[PDB]
Amino acid sequence: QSTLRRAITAAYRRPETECLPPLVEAATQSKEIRDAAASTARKLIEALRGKHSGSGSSGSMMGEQFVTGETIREALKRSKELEEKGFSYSYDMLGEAATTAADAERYYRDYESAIHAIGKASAGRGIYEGPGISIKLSALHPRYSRAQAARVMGELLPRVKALALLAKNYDIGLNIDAEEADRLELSLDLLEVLCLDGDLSGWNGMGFVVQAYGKRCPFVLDFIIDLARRSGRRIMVRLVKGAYWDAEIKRAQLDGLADFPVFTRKIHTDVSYIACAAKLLAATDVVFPQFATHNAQTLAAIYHMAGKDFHVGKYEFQCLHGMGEPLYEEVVGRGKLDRPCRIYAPVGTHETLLAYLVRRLLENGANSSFVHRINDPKVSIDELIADPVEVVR
Amino acid sequence: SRPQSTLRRAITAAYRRPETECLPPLVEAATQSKEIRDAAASTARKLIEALRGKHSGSMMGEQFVTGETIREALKRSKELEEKGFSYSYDMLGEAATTAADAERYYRDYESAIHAIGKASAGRGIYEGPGISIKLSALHPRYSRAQAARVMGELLPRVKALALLAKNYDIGLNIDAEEADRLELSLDLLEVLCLDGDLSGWNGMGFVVQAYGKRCPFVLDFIIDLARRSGRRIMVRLVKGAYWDAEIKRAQLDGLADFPVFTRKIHTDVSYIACAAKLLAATDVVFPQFATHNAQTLAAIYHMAGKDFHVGKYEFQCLHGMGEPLYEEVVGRGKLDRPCRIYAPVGTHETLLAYLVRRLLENGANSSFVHRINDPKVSIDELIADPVEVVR
Ligand SMILES: Cc1cc2nc3c(=O)[nH]c(=O)nc-3n(C[C@H](O)[C@H](O)[C@H](O)COP(=O)(O)OP(=O)(O)OC[C@H]3O[C@@H](n4cnc5c(N)ncnc54)[C@H](O)[C@@H]3O)c2cc1C
Ligand SMILES: Cc1cc2nc3c(=O)[nH]c(=O)nc-3n(C[C@H](O)[C@H](O)[C@H](O)COP(=O)(O)OP(=O)(O)OC[C@H]3O[C@@H](n4cnc5c(N)ncnc54)[C@H](O)[C@@H]3O)c2cc1C
Ligand SMILES: C=CCSCC(=O)O
Ligand SMILES: C=CCSCC(=O)O
Repeated sequence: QSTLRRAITAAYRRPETECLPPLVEAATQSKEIRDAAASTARKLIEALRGKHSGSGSSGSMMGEQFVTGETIREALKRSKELEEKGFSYSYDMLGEAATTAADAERYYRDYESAIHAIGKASAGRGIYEGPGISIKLSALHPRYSRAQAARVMGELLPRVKALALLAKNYDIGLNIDAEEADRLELSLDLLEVLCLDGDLSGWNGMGFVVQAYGKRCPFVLDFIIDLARRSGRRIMVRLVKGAYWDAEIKRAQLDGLADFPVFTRKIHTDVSYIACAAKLLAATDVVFPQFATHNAQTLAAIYHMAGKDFHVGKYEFQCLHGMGEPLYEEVVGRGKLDRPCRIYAPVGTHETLLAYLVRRLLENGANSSFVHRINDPKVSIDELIADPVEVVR
Repeated sequence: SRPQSTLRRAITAAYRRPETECLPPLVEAATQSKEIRDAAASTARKLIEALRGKHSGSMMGEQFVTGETIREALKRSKELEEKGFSYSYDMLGEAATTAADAERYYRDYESAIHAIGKASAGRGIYEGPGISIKLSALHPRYSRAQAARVMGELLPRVKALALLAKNYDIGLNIDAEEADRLELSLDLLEVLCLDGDLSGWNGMGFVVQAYGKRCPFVLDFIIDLARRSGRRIMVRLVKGAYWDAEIKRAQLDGLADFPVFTRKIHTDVSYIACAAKLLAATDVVFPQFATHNAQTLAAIYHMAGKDFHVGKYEFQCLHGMGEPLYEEVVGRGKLDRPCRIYAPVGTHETLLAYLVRRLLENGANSSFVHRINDPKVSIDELIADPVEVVR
């Protein structure tokens, strides 16, 4: 318990109207930055609309567009082409929400075998230039959402620590994906224990996702930035909007709550994301920000907010396999923006793919999504480059 | 005793009966003769080889919607109607969260019935188009409010819609939704079938989900209701669209035994057993066999025997999924059996929930429509009778 932890708990269901003013202020950019971001965003979107990206490119319900390979060996082999273009990878062994001990055990073995393969393929490239892995805590505990948080974390900790130690041995990144809002606190407690565990000293590969659609986002970030500074671990922080919005709304509508744990207007999430990006960019000494987005306006805003100084390891962008390549082909490389992007790369069979595909459908099919609007003949470029702070009303 | 005590008790007793206890009667009821199984395998093999042959061997789901408005969807239906297909239109929208949303869905259904009835032009309930409705669209708290309150506000609304459908002589089908609303929807069906204001019209329809343990006992109740009401009830037999959600709900409810089967081939056996029940009651119900599975279709086609006329039974499929299969079914040179296309009408504001269920259907490794495109799955496996796996 701390003042920083108290701010997280206090924001859980803070009224949406009260959350917004501080985010609006922090997300407000100077005129020069806004003008430069508009120019960059226009250039990117014109390039995108000469392509055929977005929801129209999502492929068939077989989900072939979204999976990098069936096995880690297959996915690693297929990664060489984009790696020399300036992309990196974070591999996701598909599988989540284990319901039996056998399933949780299988997912653990999958993650463990992937770390060995990824770590050997990394070949000493380290946590920024080389590949990493992403895990879901719900894969590793058979009653992750339906058991007491204290006991869940206590059985989960040895498994996650063992995986982190393997990642340290090979010096690769290991990211904890963010899932449902009611599990933020548990996963954050796990992150704290790991960052204070002396067995993991000298390794900066521990990573953690924070969801900007959540009202707690800036306060989670303050806690993580402070944890990094005091632990000496340069935590990799993946800033995302969030993948479970429809489910969070449905659960909140059934819990009879007046105030949800997530925002309810998409523009509020966009303001939240930019405000939280400003917080992360002011903390690159102690954290490694990873800006996961397919929205060219969001990207261009962050690109200019970061300033002129850049080196590999300062920050990166990220995208999902099968969704982000058209945009980021206009970003990576010395002929573009010369900023790196890490591809989140699902690995598994068609069975383990289904739950992930449903979230990709809700993301690609929503009229509010950038990837849908980029292909919408009714949506102008002027609208696509609008600054969320200047639009909110 | 209470009216229909024996039939109603059998439904309640099956609700969460252990899966192993549900299956043996269904397996025996779904067992067909070797001669029928050989003929069905030949038919299924032909259907599958045609499926690929005419189709060279989309997640955003524009192919799942027939039109943005009922006028648009009706215009786009002429081509397939001329071939021998019929339609059931679905105004997209469900799970109304406010009384105003429910009123808006009601008005969409009312206007659609006028338009569909005009287009029907007296073709009747079998050859002409119909409508499908979801009760969750018509009550603002459908999954949550007590059945007494839901019934008292829902019944006048559904009765008014049924009266318009009667006035145009079109079909009106109540779609089946989550398992916890089966009982309410069935009580509503009974009151409507016994309502004299709807006399003379056989267009009332009702879905039963074969993935549910109550399915054969619900069918018993419906067939008996048809006999005592004098209505020939249209009965759409489906497997079911909410399986993933039912499993998650039952886990969250703490249940030791779920209201649905957990082995996919058990749902297939249930479907075939229930088809045998419906095919023996065509005097009092109109069976509508909704499936995209060529093996299920072939089994029912041969189970039904050589005697057929339009109005005896039909098949059904979803727009954007079933047309390739049923183009090998409708028509004198094919199987000479009719098919009604379930045709969603709406926009993105109402497409999400339906599209998610389509993705869970199309993307599941256990689904026929996925297995037909899976290089690991032989034609032998696609045509195999699942009843022989558990017999
Ligand atoms: C590499 C990568 C990793 C990711 N990891 C995770 C993870 O671990 N956990 C996680 O939850 N998400 C994660 N995501 C985010 C998620 O999968 C989506 O890709 C992301 O939210 C889409 O944002 P965008 O900026 O690309 O698009 P945009 O179109 O700009 O934003 C869409 C997002 O806005 C939000 N939204 C939509 N409607 C509303 C509304 N009415 N009110 C409020 N918010 C709304 C949702 O978050 C939606 O995804 C990750 C994304 C990437 C690219
Ligand atoms: C015209 C039409 C109308 C329909 N109306 C409705 C309706 O009102 N309500 C409704 O709920 N459904 C309805 N459905 C059914 C649903 O939408 C699917 O289309 C149907 O269940 C798929 O069955 P299939 O025989 O085509 O495919 P198959 O691949 O043979 O069967 C797949 C089905 O098996 C079941 N299943 C999958 N995995 C398991 C498992 N592990 N254990 C048990 N069962 C499993 C599910 O029902 C799944 O849909 C309708 C279908 C059609 C064609
Ligand atoms: C794509 C994001 C990574 S975590 C949530 C999901 O898997 O959708
Ligand atoms: C497609 C079937 C009719 S009812 C369940 C759904 O809408 O998916």
